[PDB]
Amino acid sequence: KVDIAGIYPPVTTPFTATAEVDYGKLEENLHKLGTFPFRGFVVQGSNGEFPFLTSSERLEVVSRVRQAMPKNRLLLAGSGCESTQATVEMTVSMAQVGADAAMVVTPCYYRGRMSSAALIHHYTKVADLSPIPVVLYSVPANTGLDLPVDAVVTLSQHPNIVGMKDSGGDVTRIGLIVHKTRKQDFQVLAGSAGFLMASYALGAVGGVCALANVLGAQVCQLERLCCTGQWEDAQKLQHRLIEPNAAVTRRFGIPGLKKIMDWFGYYGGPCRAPLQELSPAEEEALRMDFTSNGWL
Amino acid sequence: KVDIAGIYPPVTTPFTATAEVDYGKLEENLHKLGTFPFRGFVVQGSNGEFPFLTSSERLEVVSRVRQAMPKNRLLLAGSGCESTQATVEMTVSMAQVGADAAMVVTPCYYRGRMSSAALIHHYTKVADLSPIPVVLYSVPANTGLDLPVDAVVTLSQHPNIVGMKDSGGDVTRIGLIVHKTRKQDFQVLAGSAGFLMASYALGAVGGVCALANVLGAQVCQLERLCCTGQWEDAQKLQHRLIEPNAAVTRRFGIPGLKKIMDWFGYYGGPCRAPLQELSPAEEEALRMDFTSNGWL
Amino acid sequence: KVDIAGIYPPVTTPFTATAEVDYGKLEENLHKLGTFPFRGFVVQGSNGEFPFLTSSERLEVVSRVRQAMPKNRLLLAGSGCESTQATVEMTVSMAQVGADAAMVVTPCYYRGRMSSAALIHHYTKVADLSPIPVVLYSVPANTGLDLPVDAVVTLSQHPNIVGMKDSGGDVTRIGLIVHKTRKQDFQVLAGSAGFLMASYALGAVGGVCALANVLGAQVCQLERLCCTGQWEDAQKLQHRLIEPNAAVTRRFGIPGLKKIMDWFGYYGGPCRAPLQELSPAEEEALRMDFTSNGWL
Amino acid sequence: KVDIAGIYPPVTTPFTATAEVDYGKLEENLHKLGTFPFRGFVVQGSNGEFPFLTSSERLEVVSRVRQAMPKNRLLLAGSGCESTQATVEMTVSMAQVGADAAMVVTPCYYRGRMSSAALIHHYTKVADLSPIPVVLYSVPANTGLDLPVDAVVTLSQHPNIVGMKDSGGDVTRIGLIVHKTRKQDFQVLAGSAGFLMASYALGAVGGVCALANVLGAQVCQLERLCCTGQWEDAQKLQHRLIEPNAAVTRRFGIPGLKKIMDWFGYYGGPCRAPLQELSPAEEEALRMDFTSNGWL
Ligand SMILES: [K+]
Ligand SMILES: [K+]
Ligand SMILES: [K+]
Ligand SMILES: [K+]
Repeated sequence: KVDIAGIYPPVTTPFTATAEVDYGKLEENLHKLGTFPFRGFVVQGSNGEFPFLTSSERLEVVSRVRQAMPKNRLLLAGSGCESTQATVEMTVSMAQVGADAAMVVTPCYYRGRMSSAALIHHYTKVADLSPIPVVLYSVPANTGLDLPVDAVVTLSQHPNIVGMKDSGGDVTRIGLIVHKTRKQDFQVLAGSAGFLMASYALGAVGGVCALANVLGAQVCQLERLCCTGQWEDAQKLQHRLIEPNAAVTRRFGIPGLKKIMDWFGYYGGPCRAPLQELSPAEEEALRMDFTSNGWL
Repeated sequence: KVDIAGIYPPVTTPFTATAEVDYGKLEENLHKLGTFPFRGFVVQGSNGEFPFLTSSERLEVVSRVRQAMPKNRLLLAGSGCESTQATVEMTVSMAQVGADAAMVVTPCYYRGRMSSAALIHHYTKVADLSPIPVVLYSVPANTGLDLPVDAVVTLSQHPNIVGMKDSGGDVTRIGLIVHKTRKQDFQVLAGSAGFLMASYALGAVGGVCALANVLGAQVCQLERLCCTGQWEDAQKLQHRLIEPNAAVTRRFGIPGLKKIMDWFGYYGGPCRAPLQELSPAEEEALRMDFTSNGWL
Repeated sequence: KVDIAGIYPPVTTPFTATAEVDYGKLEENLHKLGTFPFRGFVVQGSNGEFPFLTSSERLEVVSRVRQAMPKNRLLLAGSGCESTQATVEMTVSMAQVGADAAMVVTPCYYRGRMSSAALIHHYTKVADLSPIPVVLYSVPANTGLDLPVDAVVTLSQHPNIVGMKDSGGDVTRIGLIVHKTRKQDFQVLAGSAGFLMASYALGAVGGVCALANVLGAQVCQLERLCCTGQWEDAQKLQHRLIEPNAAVTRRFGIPGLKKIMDWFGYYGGPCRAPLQELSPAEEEALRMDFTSNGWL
Repeated sequence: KVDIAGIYPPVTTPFTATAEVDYGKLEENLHKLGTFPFRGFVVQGSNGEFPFLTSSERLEVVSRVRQAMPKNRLLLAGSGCESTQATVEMTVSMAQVGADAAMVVTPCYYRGRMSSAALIHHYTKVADLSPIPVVLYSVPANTGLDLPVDAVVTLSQHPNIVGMKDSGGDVTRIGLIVHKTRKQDFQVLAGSAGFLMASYALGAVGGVCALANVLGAQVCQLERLCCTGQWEDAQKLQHRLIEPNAAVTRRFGIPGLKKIMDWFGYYGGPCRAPLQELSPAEEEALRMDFTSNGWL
């Protein structure tokens, strides 16, 4: 199956002044981001505001991104839904419009009953029925749960489950996942630029990083430094990405990411309600996280 | 606007052996539950597996429940979605098929950015555009977040926001909400039978209780004892509902609730994947929580 | 053994300008607090800054309080240490200087290994070797842990373990503890004034309340209203104590409590380092919590 | 001031069958551990059961360890107490019996009031008054709190605060601390062997690792591989230390560590109550974590 190693920005969904998906701005942004040596794009991931899109919007976004992308760049499409059957259908439909692989977030509304066995069954079914490879996706900042290690190890054995994006930032956990799945075809990607160097050191083979929407060359440079054994230079660059990374993830989220996109000359624009614009104090804090690290 | 005081079971969604909504079993269960002096039914709440239904299923369930209900029983319909615009549309559509009021869960996927201001704006918009009264719904066991008190107080002032269901079980918080909204038309309902007596003592005026799907007469009796000042008898009954309540909520959730429904002669049946059947050990623990408190 | 029902303030330790224990101010405060119909005093509890005192100070504080107290008021002395053997020795020494009962906080530094069995063994040993009755004390805001219900139930069977102070504010948990220990001589006290009415409703028989250091008559009035079935008046008073209670506990802690003591004419004075004075903003917020509820 | 870079085991306190400190077994263990190229010993750290020792035992343990140690090995002594004044006195007394530096755990009982300012003031005072260099110590598994980054950065400026041991395992946080204190004389040590390689990659210069009590050569080898740029071999070794490290820290704690010490031929022996022996199931799980990684 495919090779998912490398760097991807999880791309945003631009909206118009009336909250419609702005496909013109989407295409413009993607053409700009195309200049960086990314493996591809993560589309309708958390940073894409997928919970705020209709079924049909979610599908058409994947379809349009496929058209604005080179054939040899990998389209990793967010197809995860709460129900297993809905996830199957979304995964099939996204494959049909050209997704190379399906990145499937853990169901999480019923967190108390999302046991290892439940999650194993969910992902096994999706992987069984998906015409494209499946990538597991654990993101406790949004879901309140880690996909358990025992479940990851079991799932890594499935022929159609090719890797995972872990956004939790626990490199002891990530190291253990790499180690325990070493006999399988199973590639681990970091879910943020803040712990990317450490992830590479522990055996992860790339990153899906919101920060790459604005510092794409720097995140790719970090990958290069890690892959060529330049760990001292990698350290220095990694250090300077920590605060800007926190700014567009844990601190200010997608509103922070879109604001910084605006300031860098991309179309950031509005989020969909209930997400709101940053307060002036938040804007200033966001600015400082970039300026004090030499990026703005 | 309506008076929402009283007891409601948040009704389940029965499914067939092929995971389709079983409307026959739904109607049969509702006719049975109709015998208890509930204020009404909460439909497509958390216990209804609403995240696992399609838009259309969610709507048709509300429509069918309205048909199987007396006109003077209150249909409180779960219309909450992640996006504000989707919530508006679902709320309008549910009103159109006969919902008396809309119970609107807090958006929660982007928990880090669900500030008081964001949630205020979300609920204000929905309440502005809803043709039926809005009931706030805070359930941190599923969402990972409490609707903040300051937001509740602000929202209580809206003419079209008539109350709240709090499932968090913090009676200091609930007491404070009652106290701070005392000048408004704003009725608080407990979200579980485990803290119902204490909620009444603090000024809540009812409960939406999963446990009422199986111990409806007992939950209604508890209401009666609290409303008539029989606090000593209320205490004894409340004590005996704690473990059975924990069993069908925090311990074993909807799978536990549906299993106990089966054992009591209702149609419990299967959950939709990814929810799974109880393990034999879990079944036994569930059984013990009911038997040791004299209910089975 | 004794009857521990009723209200107690957990008294502070006054310090001089040079951080020495101010026994003169201690005696003056206690004589003032003696006017309220408390069951007694909780001495060297969390609000007494016991972790900041030497062994000898902790003992001499209990000794001096005993001298400044009526013989028929109950001295409940905080004797809990991390180690079981140290707890035994402190409990014996405090008994020797006149403590009526020992209130024993859960060891908590090694929280990951403080299992039910470990805590059962700890309290069983202390109760075995203590010449005075033992009161369990669970306070997760300071310890990060709840004494587990199964451990409480087992321990309630010990002839020398006569009750518990629970500060966690979970009235479902407290209701369950009352219910499961109903066959034992085991009295439950709430650990704060914020959930006192609900605690009484669920079968607790009193409260150890930091707030009683400044609103002693009001907390005692609340007890009276609960014990005489005046639940409607109890509700109104309970509502008005919630914010002032939060102010001197979860919001501003002992520095908040001592500041309000100053403002009410008691000696509040300084805490021992590392505790610090309130910032001006914190002072103002503290003031507002009291003034907006009609107490200042 | 000293150079604290390198590996240290935080040594245990052996106890006799009657719970007395077994200084004979302590000396025997230390002589054995002396064979590894550690920088020194961490004495009366968390793994030493310091909360369970008397003042005098804590002091005499440091004194005896100093006697059983080479003059050129660094004695890093745990002198942290809840109160600032007690910490000062313990730090001075430990210096007097030969400690090279004082490792000072964050006060944590009053966690809600342990603000950055409070912790800054606490450590500034201790560092002002200590005749030996101070090492900050953050260990949220035991304290429930992280020493905040802003406080660490401020404190790193003090001439007598020479570094920190962080046990929290968050390499984004550790990377940020290294980066923000880069202009100061301030050395960061990892607090466990599970994230040691990643810590080195991010700019930490050593580790205080419970695991080094039993796999001292392996932890030192890991240091060597990181310091010589052998990251591929470092990865493989780091992977194999993760589960054994979890076993003697987060899973089974000091009882697990002492049991494995027994099995490796050291004196592990009993913990002080309330710590208990492992259950047979826990013993078996501990065994498996070592055997499945090739260490036993
Ligand atoms: K695979
Ligand atoms: K209203
Ligand atoms: K007893
Ligand atoms: K320094």
